[PDB]
Amino acid sequence: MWPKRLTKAHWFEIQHIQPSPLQCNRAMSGINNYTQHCKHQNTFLHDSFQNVAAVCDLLSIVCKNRRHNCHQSSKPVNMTDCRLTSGKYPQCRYSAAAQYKFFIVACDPPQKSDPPYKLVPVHLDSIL
Ligand SMILES: [Cl-]
Ligand SMILES: [Cl-]
Ligand SMILES: [Cl-]
Ligand SMILES: [K+]
Ligand code: NA
Ligand code: NA
Ligand code: NA
Repeated sequence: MWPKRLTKAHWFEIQHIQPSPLQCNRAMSGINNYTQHCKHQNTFLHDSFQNVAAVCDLLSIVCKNRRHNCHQSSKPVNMTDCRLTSGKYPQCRYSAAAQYKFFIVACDPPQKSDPPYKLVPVHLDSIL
């Protein structure tokens, strides 16, 4: 699901693009303010948007949802895994775990208001 007045690609950026790494409790409010609920888990990718978008041009592989719009990053990236440890919104508190892993993104053509790449990331399908 995504906030219905946004596109999937915009929500993907909100949730997962974080080249400037942040503390989980601070960063997670940007996500949770949209839903008024504490998300249980979220991965922040510490790479620039354009480096994530470039992954969309690599070999297409099957996603968990069995679409064929997934792509494996060419390199591992730094990430932060934020996991909910206590609270109901707005008092959401998280633990953080540092990771350095490959990721698999799903991409689709942009929808109205997205930047005019051929393909934009829409889901973080998995990490490796
Ligand atoms: Cl969309
Ligand atoms: Cl997303
Ligand atoms: Cl979907
Ligand atoms: K859309
Ligand atoms: Na969907
Ligand atoms: Na929604
Ligand atoms: Na999305």
